[PDB]
Amino acid sequence: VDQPVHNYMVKRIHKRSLSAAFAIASEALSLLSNTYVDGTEIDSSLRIR
Amino acid sequence: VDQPVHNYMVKRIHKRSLSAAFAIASEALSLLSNTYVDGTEIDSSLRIR
Repeated sequence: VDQPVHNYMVKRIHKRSLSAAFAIASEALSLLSNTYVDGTEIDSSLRIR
Repeated sequence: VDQPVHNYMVKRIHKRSLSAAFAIASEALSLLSNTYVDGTEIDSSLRIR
């Protein structure tokens, strides 16, 4: 003669990640920091680029 | 970690041309130039041709 059974199961999380890159050239930093700006319309176009 | 890429391409135009020829005979040219018209019907038909 049999008896009803119960089961108890436990699972756990597995962790992962995602990464992506993003580059900036030196001239871009120089134009952004305004360290070597001359205040003329020629470099405004470069900054906007 | 990968960083995105931009591509720049430049293509140049190539030149060709098309020609065709077209002649008129001396008889017809003289008729058309109205140099030797005699003011008679017999040459009006030839000029029209």
